[PDB]
Amino acid sequence: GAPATVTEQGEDITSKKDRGVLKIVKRVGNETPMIGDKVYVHYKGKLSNGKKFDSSHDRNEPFVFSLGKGQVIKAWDIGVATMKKGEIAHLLIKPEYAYGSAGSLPKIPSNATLFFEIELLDFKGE
Ligand SMILES: COc1cc2cc(OC)c1OCC[C@@H](O)[C@@H](O)CCOC(=O)[C@@H]1CCCCN1C(=O)[C@H]2C1CCCCC1
Repeated sequence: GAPATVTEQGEDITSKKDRGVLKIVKRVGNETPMIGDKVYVHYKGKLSNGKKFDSSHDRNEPFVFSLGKGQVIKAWDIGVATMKKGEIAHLLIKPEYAYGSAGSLPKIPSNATLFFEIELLDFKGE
């Protein structure tokens, strides 16, 4: 499974090196975005328990947020900042970099591990 591939070989991109955010490049792109930059991605995500999914392709469009401004979970602010234009990466994320012990009830259970596929389409400035 894609999660498994991440857990065994994936790159630890956390500062603390605690394996809370792991990354596999699936496609190499072609500069990575700065804090405050406007980011454009396609993503799919899911809970480790296999009980919930979500995809940008549902909106049939890109997901957009401002990098590093805590508008998304910490894993994204860290993860997307490591990506180049064109890149597709998988991220496997422990709760400490997502919704923690409190979770986001009932959407995200307590202590949930998450997985995302992210394609970095572009990124503009403030
Ligand atoms: C916890 O709430 C959601 C989580 C997710 C998707 C949602 O809606 C499509 C959610 O409810 C709407 C709130 C959104 O504005 C945003 O605040 C969520 C922040 O989400 C994130 O930071 C991350 C990264 C960006 C994509 C969304 N993602 C999520 O955690 C999804 C989860 C992913 C696991 C499957 C369930 C939804």
